[PDB]
Amino acid sequence: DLPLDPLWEFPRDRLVLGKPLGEGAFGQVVRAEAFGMDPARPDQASTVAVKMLKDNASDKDLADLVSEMEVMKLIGRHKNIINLLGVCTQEGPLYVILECAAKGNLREFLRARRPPGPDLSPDGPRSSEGPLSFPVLVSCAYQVARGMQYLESRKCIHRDLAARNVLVTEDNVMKIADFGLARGVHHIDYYKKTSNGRLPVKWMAPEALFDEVYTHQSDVWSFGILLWEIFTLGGSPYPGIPVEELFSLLREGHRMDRPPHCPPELYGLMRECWHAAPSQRPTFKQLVEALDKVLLAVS
Ligand SMILES: *C(=O)c1nc(NC(=O)Nc2cc(O[C@H](C)c3c(Cl)cncc3Cl)c(C#N)cn2)c(OCCN2CCOCC2)cc1CN1CCN(C)CC1=O
Repeated sequence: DLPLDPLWEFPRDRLVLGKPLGEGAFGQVVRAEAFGMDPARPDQASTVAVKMLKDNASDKDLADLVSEMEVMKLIGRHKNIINLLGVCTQEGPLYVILECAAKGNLREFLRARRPPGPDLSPDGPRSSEGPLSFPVLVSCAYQVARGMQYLESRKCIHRDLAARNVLVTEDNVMKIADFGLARGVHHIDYYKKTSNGRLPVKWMAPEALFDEVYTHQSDVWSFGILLWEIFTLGGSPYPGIPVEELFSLLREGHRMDRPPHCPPELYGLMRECWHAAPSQRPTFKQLVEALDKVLLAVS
């Protein structure tokens, strides 16, 4: 096999694999029960997410998974990222064991929590009150900014930051996922639509799309798209615009409109994140500060 790294190796027989969660370009993720993830409580159960190779896996798929494992080892721990818990490399298939986020991704979290429509009959004293409030939406944005600030401090560029790549825990903690990934940036099919209808090109900064240049400031552009997703309660960006039209609109400097029920403070931050010049966009540290000021004011 690969060499044994005792810092991270976890006995595979302490895992009970459960129902799949999803599949990526290289790898599939399944939920699992782990026993004794904390060695001081060797019989204690926890729920984890296990990434492994697909059945049709190539050598490149394996190298990609090994690279992701090594990034996750070096990233260190932060509240607002999916953290590595362990690996299984010996005497069996390669597993990368990560935190599981029980509420799924932020896009599905928001879409399932949109406020009741005008067609519902009032029933009780809170018929108009949906699950989502403005301070909680701001906190979601602030937590993503804090996770990105951490990743940036560890020299990690995400390259596809989007609400679907932010996961939500049982306690509504945002955790950035899939930050350590080979994404085939020199062979992106810009017209590709996912099985859920997503066009990932809509999150790419112009220097990434047109020039294949990625920096932390290209992640800031994507964060602005993510902010728009938050304040549309999981809307899809550039509504109605196919990829061919997107290319021409971006060349003309088009930006998304201010969404309904979005204060100008938040649309202002979106527009700063989409400034054409990467040096004219805020840094993640500045976004953390700006969002914290709003969060404190409204809390
Ligand atoms: C464990 O806490 C857990 N997790 C989920 N959902 C989930 O997405 N967990 C998750 C996924 C994940 O990466 C995958 C590939 C992914 C997916 Cl599936 C979607 N978008 C992006 C990504 Cl990147 C990682 C990593 N790294 C970590 N965690 C879960 O589900 C619930 C189903 N439901 C959720 C809301 O949206 C629709 C689906 C359930 C659980 C553990 N739980 C909790 C509740 N019990 C009752 C059942 C259960 O299994």
